[PDB]
Amino acid sequence: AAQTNAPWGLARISSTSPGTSTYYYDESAGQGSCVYVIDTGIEASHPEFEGRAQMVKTYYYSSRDGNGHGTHCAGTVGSRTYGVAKKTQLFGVKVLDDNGSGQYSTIIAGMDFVASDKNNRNCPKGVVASLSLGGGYSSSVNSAAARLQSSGVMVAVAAGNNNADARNYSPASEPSVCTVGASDRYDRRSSFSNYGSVLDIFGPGTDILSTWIGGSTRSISGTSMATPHVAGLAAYLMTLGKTTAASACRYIADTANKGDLSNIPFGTVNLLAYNNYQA
Repeated sequence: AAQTNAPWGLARISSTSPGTSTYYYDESAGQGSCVYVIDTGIEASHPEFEGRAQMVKTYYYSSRDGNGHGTHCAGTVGSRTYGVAKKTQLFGVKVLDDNGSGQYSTIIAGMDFVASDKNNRNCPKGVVASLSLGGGYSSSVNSAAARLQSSGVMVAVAAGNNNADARNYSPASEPSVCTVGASDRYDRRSSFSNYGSVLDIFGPGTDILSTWIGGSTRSISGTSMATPHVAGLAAYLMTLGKTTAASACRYIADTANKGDLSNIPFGTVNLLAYNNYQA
């Protein structure tokens, strides 16, 4: 399948080169997979989600996304126009308040929630979790991310936006999950992207168009935007049978575009997520 005039990041993940604008993908499109977006919530009524999104958990007085961030990330995973995996099921877990903040104990609870809750959902092709959030190093936050991964969920986490080594942030620094840095449309490391040995992969993260609250759309930047590209890619590849939740991060790194990015510090992988789809 081909989607013309796609957001640059979708085109980038199906291309060997920057500078194109059509997204190419197998029409299975992540059908039969599930992606949990652990964030500020999801505006599931947005037409772009087509009934495939739902809130399943909140830790606040409401499940509504009063911010937009979680809706944007969910849109990059799986919206019809802005998403990588256009037929995945999206599940919202609101661990962040409408200011975008949350206590680590709530974030931990949300991760353990997903590890259990997937047993209440139909995801025959597999389960992914997208965590576009983080803070300073916490062994308890890392352990929760490790448990979620161990339970059979492909965990993708943002590297962080400090232009610093991600070893000092969580859950970015957990080795067993998939830690995602950000790139721009000219194949430069995004100026704010964290780096370091703990990164597994880069995805598009500067000037990413996606869904927003109020039935709208907007372009924003962050490792938060790169992470759902990788989460959606994992769901798509799992539906194709190419990999599994336990192996998807390694598979994505194995099959990534290699050496294309500029300003990658020595010791950080030069790997850009790529679906290897041949139309």
